[PDB]
Amino acid sequence: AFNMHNRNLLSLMHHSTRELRYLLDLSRDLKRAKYTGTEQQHLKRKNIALIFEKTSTRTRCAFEVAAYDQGANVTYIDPNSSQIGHKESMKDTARVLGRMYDAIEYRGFKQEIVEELAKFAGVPVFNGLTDEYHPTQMLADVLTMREHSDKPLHDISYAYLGDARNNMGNSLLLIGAKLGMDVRIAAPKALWPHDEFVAQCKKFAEESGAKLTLTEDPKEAVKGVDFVHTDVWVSMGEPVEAWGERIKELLPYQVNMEIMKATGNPRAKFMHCLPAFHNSETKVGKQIAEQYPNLANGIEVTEDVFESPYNIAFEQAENRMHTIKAILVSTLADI
Amino acid sequence: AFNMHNRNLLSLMHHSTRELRYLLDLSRDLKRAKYTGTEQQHLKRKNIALIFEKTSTRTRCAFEVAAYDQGANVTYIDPNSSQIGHKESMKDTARVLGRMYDAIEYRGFKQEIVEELAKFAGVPVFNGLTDEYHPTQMLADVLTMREHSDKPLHDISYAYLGDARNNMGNSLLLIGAKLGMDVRIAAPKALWPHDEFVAQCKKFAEESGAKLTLTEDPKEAVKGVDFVHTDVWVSMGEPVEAWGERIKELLPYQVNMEIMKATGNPRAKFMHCLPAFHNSETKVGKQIAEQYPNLANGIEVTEDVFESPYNIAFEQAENRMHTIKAILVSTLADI
Amino acid sequence: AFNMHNRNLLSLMHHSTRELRYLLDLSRDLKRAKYTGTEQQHLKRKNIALIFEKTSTRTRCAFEVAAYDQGANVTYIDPNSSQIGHKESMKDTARVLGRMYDAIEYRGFKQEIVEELAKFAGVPVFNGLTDEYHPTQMLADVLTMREHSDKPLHDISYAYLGDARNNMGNSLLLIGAKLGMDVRIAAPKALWPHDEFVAQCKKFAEESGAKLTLTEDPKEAVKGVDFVHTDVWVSMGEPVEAWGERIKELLPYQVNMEIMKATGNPRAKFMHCLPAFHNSETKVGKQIAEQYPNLANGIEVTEDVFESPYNIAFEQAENRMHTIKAILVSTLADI
Amino acid sequence: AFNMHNRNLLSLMHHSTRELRYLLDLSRDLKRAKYTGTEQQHLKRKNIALIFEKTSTRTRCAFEVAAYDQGANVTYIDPNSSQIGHKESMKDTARVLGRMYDAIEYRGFKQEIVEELAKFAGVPVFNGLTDEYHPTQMLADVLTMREHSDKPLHDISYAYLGDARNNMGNSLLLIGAKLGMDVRIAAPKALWPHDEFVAQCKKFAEESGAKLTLTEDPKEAVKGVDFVHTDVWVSMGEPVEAWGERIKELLPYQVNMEIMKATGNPRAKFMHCLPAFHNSETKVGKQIAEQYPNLANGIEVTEDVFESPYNIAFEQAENRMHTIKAILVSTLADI
Amino acid sequence: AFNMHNRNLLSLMHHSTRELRYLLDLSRDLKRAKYTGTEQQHLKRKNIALIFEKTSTRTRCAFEVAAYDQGANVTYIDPNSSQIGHKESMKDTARVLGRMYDAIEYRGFKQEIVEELAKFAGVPVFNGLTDEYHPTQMLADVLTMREHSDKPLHDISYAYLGDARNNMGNSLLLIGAKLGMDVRIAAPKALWPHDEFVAQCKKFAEESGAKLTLTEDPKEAVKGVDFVHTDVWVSMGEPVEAWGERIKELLPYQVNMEIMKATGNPRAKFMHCLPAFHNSETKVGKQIAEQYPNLANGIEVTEDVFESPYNIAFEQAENRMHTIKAILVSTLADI
Amino acid sequence: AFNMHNRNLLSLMHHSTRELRYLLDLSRDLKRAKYTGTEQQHLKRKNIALIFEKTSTRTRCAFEVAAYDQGANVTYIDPNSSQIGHKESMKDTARVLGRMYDAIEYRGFKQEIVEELAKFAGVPVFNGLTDEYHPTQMLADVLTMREHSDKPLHDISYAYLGDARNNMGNSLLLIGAKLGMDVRIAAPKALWPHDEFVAQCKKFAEESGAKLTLTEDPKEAVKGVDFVHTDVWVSMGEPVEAWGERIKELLPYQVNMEIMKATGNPRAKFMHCLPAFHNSETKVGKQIAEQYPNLANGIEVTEDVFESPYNIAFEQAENRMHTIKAILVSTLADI
Repeated sequence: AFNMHNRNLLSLMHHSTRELRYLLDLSRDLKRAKYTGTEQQHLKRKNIALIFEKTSTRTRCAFEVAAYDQGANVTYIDPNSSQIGHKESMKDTARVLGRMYDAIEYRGFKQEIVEELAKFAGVPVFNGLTDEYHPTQMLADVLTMREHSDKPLHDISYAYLGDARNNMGNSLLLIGAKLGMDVRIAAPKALWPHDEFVAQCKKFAEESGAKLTLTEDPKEAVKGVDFVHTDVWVSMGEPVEAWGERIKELLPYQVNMEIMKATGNPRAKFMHCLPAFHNSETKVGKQIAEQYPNLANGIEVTEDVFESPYNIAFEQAENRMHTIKAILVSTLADI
Repeated sequence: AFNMHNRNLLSLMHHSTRELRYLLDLSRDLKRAKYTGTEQQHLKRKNIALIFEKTSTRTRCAFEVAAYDQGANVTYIDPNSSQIGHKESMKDTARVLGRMYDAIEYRGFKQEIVEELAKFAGVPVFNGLTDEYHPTQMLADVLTMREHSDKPLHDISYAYLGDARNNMGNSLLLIGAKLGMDVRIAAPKALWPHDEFVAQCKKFAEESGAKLTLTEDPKEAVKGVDFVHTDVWVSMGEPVEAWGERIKELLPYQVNMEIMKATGNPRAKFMHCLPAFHNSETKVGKQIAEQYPNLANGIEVTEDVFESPYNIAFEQAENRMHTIKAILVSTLADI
Repeated sequence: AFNMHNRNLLSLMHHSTRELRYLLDLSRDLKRAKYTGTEQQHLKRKNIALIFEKTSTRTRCAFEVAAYDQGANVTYIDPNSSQIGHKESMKDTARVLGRMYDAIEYRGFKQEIVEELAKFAGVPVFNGLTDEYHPTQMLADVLTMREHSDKPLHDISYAYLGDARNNMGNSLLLIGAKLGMDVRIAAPKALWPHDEFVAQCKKFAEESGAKLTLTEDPKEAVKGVDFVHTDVWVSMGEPVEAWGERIKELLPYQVNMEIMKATGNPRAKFMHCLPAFHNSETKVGKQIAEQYPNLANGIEVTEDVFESPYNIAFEQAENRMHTIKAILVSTLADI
Repeated sequence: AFNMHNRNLLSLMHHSTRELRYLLDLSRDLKRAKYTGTEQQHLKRKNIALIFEKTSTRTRCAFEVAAYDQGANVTYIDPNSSQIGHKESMKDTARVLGRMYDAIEYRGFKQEIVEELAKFAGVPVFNGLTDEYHPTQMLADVLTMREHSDKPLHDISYAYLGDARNNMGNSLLLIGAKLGMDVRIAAPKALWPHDEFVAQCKKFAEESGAKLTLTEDPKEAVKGVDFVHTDVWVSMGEPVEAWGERIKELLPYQVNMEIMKATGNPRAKFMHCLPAFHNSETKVGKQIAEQYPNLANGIEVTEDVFESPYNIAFEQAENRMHTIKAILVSTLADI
Repeated sequence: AFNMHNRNLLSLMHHSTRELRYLLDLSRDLKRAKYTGTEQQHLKRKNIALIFEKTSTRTRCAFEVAAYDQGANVTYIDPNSSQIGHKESMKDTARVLGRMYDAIEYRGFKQEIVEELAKFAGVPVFNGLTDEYHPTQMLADVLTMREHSDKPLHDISYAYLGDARNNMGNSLLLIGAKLGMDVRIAAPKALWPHDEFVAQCKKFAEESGAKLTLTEDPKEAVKGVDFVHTDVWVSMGEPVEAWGERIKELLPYQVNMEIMKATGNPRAKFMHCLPAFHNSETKVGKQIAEQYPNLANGIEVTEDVFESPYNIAFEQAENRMHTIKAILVSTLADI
Repeated sequence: AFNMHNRNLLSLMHHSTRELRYLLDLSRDLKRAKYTGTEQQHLKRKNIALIFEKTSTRTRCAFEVAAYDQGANVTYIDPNSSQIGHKESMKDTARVLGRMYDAIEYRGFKQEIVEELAKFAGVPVFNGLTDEYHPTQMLADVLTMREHSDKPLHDISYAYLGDARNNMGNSLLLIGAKLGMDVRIAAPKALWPHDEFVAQCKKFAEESGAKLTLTEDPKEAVKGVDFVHTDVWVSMGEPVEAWGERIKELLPYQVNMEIMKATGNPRAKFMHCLPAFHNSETKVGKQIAEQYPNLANGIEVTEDVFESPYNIAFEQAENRMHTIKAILVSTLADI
């Protein structure tokens, strides 16, 4: 049968349009099967190592729940118990772990670490996140858009506002390009994906019928679009006191009711991969609100938009589990 | 059938006498069923998130073992991977988690956090501990007392000595009041539960036939009682050097052989929810013994009492698992 | 049937030659059964607590995978959630845990802690590692040697080079002595096992037909041997700057191609219990290489030997799981 | 969990009060589970050797039925096929049998034989009866008393009349002493248990709160008691013609309606471990009736008492099976 | 449904024609089901006591195999371990056994013992044989005849030659009478069944349409008959030396080729319930042959007839198992 | 597949070398499968009759346990309930039993009885022992030797000392001859196997490459041998008083430390099929010790040798079960 057995998931760069559609279909069906009670376990007796170099509760929980639903077991290796590179090489770690587990998930920093893991483990390897890509999130995003739209994938338009020179901007552009979707990126020119990377997406877009539009004008990027996406651009690393400029620079790209209106579509929906800074209800948010009283009603998205029917972020977050299950099942199942 | 399906466990304040007795009965029966080998799994394929804002090995292990016995799976979210309030609101966390898990356990600080979790999760929520209440422990305590007594619940008398202006004093009084038990609290007047809270327990006591006695005299509180309860009152937060006054103040309420004798009952038993500071065998205990040579044989309870047939603290600790299982089963099972 | 039901694994000191051979046989058979697909689960519904006072991913993963394969569940208690001795005695912890779990694994420092755990738990207790012994590793080592050799156990010769005044030197000598194997230890006289301990191994050797050779000459210790073992001797506790002397002292015992050649056997294999410092590919290794440019190609073993057919360290690491399974099965199974 | 896995049952002398209560609880629950249809088999695939040096249909049938209910198999070795000591030592027999069976039951004469069996078998060993003790019967007796009484164990009083210098007198005193029960023995001073043995029971009684009363006056021993126990004292070994003196001597201790009345309790019940000589309906009984016309209506108990609501001997006999099952399950089950 | 649940099998005297036919039908069907592989076990978890006061391998094996096929367990109580009446009454034994087992089989001497067993056991009781009746054998005989004949039961004729004043003569007459069969008994007038018994069979025969013919002339009794039955008449109790008269007296009733011919039917078959004395191949037979050289070729039946196609004794013996199974199933099964 | 379905086991005389090796392999594998927990039952619903003309607890228990492990049932027919030949021929018994059971085991005296059983039963027949052969023991012996040796079967040397003109001497020689093993028999010339029998073994030896050495010199027979076998030669039939000559005659063939040393192999092991007379600990042994004070430390083997690492008699005894299972499985299983 058409299958993707023993396949890794490192970036989506080497996954064809037919492969991605298969995974989207499988996600949809596995989702319906759980809610319907028709799900069958095909990962019984599979043991999966989840290595997290940096804590990520949403990705972790998504992997745990998916694995458990399918009858597999997981060993969660936290940031403290994990320091690949410090005392032992990833080549060595991969060789030991590949001999005890059936598949390995890795969530870290350098993409080449995940690729080294994949080179030496001997078992399927999944990238839970790196600086360059976030493959699981993209499949979750498209599925959400797909089930919250009446048009086929190639008829969907979407815009991502904010800092795009990262694994989210890089990824949102790539999956739209592989699926022939109309994708727009509104960001300051300095915060755009690397030209070398856009150039590879233009390559995929020409093979799939997609249109990639990069621009610095948000209202232009959001016109007649079906979904508005964004993400936290504020730097949690830099002290709240040193954010003044980045806020000044990224604030016009903020998703508020006005941008939601500017789409000119009453059906448009909002998406954020979470956590989102949509208020002061947080402790960090209360500080931000201080140094910048203006950001008291949200930073990248406002409470108005966030706590409204526009927001489908939670369905989107749920779809992260159904999607990874499709990855585990297509890769490891006896089907 | 009479049931408590889809019910939360946040404080026991909104649980009737019939509901608590049902849970006590179910705990007893599930306990006998495990030892007898007649236990059947009714939580197969249930996934439960255990959020611990503060490490609590006994509560954690009790939840893990109960869930596993019943065929469910658990995702343990530790204090490091958990900071509800810092970077993301509990309203947001609850909405995401409620979409991946079948029930959520929360162990933290502010009771309103657990209540917010419960308002927004969409799935049953259990309180593993807060500053105001410790519901799971109370059911475990009454069951232990119940199986280590010949009288029915309403015939049992018990006294708790020590600091009562906390989740233990608050809770021990509340469950005795809902079950028509004779409950006595011996503590300095300043360390008594809030009057507003005692007033609500007086309300429940008048409906159940209970007698709540608060007093500063320990020998009086322990007369003709069936069980003597206590707990660590010494402040682990404050440096051992600054404990002199609290020790001076709380020392007369210490459970020793004399208090055990003063009950005038050869059948009376001792209870402590653990860990207990009954000697110097610990590292902290060795320090305490230094600044206060007198506390070298125990602080809230003495080694004499602790390492004697009086002590049923370990059965009590075991009953914490059988009890939470009754909570999981009554709330989530297919029965 | 001949069995070791309800038996602890604390040091191997009280395990006879027949018992160790049974375990080696069971490991071999359980290994073949997993690869063949004939494995049956006999730990279904068993709950096991894994206490790790110090992080040990390889031992942890070995226990997790073994337990899961056999149908049991595990509760991993990390170094943060575990401080036996600080706030609560091991006697108390053991009493509570022994009432919720079916067996307890402990990995810590003082051997007497594990022995106290075993005295009071009431359920089987396994030592995952202490300063004095590492029982699980030894069974894994002999099995590996056994399956990578054509001679029976008593015909196998092996040498361990490096610091021997520790749980590895202590253990490698003990298991060779209980099995009538030809064991050699090449180390500076100061880094030899205690005489009192060697004396007890001489006792076992005289009962099994073994030959224990301690010496300071590595080429002599490695002559005509089947396996060369070693381990990290460099002190991770002491700053890299203060290692000059220990390196000076232990460097001649380093396993390189020359020592591999000096065995005079083209069949000889290399063993290391990992992690190994065989290059600069690590961050610590890059620092070491700086202060000591000479150790840029490996410290206790060189990259030449490590990345060659001589190296069977990864099979050895895999055998750590099959072995612990034999421990869990012989101790807890319904067989 | 609290357990007694791999434990032998040789005399009850080394079983604590908590252990005996656990077994009483388990017996009660396993009994209810069989009648309720909730029993689950946990001895599937267990093979048990039943060695009977002397025919004992009631003990044999109790063991067979218990084992079968639980899914195990049994090999009954009769008195003819069994002569441990004649042609082969028990040390040798135990070593062979311990290698084929999962547990061994022994019913013979010298207690040290059972203890030798236990020393060398390598599998759990149960004592079905010796000259010194009858452990299975005692658990059966207390359970019966417990379920036919409204008071807790420590509130129960019982008297055994007849020859007490045997495994019944020895045993009835021991189990009452370990459970803090009020036990009375009415017998001629010469037929009392050894002082050395009473002294050890006084030791246990002082730890449990029991009162042991030995006396030669039956009406005194039976005052306000809950259960009257007795047993055949007549010597089946000695010809009926030579019984005149023993009958003369033991006749005043006979349980008749008068003794039943003398208890001063209308709730008191009668117990006998069977077979009982309560009439002439037997062939031996018809002979006895001849030489001693007076014993035509019963010897140790009379037909009046035996065929009346006082008699609970048959429930008592049934409880012998539920009890041994608790022994098999606690010792060998996968629970 | 039409059923015979909880029914005893003591003599067949209180079993109607419809009940016996049901059992014959069930036997036939259970037999076909075993050979066809369609048999289902409906006695799973049933425990059956087989009491044999006198060794009877064929009846014992028939009961064991039937029970085992159906999933039940059996406890075989041999003649040594069984002496109902000696030391303990059957009323007492029945009361104890009825509490441990689900049904009891009894094979002894006095019919009233089996009836006493049945009065007091509380569970179904089966008569494996007494002096008066042999119910299981009769059902086995008719079934055999039925499957080795083309006519319906009421069209079958059969003759039994030999000593008829016993459980075989008594039984062969009774089952023919309850089923409206043509039954003939050829025996010396002194060896006929009691008149009181024949009179009761005449009663049944008049209700079923049967013809009972008693006579002293064998050739007359065997004319036009379908089956010739016989049995050992020689007294194993009396020494071979004292048999001269009984042999003289019973010899003309011997089944030889002449009697087989005298039936005037080439289809007629021979039946014997075994063991049969058809030669000298035995040790007893070799002695008989000595004192009486004439009986060297068979006593009640000759080797000619026995080792010929006439003989269906072995099918008959097999049918003893299928028949008892019908008894166990109709009485105890969940159908 | 290569199989031995429906095959009897009467002597091993008609079993080829390939067949015996298959059985040795199957025994080894079934043994590993039981200890590993991978055993599957393939005799479910099989009923096996075990006829024992002479009590043999070790063979009986071996058959019972094997059958039970595999899911079959057994009917044990004891020496009292069995007298084939007395009242009924084996031809008749075999015909009846072959119709109720799936296989029959026979343990008696005359080999021709077992062969008659096999001729007429119609189901597989196994010889548990006769005067001429003991097939099950031989397979058990070779397996034991095989697993306690490093050489292949044809490289193994063994010597049997004692009376060889019996089923042990006959059998030990035959299996060595069929497997090309170096077998030596040290015995007085009068106690050697019949020449006619040795001649047939010489025939098999020439086809397998074996060397059969008969001799009267024990030290010569034991030189460079791997296993020393022996057996009780003392006549239990003849009164201890009449043994003087046989002891005088057979004493030099006794296995003591000297003979163990005389093998010139530190690896050599001792074997005895049990029971062994290695001391006075028995009642018979205490008598022997009297008439012959010299035999107070063992007769055919001494306590020194018996209670030492030389002795593997108990493993040997265990292997009797794994071996018969291979016989039952190869003969009756659905594989």
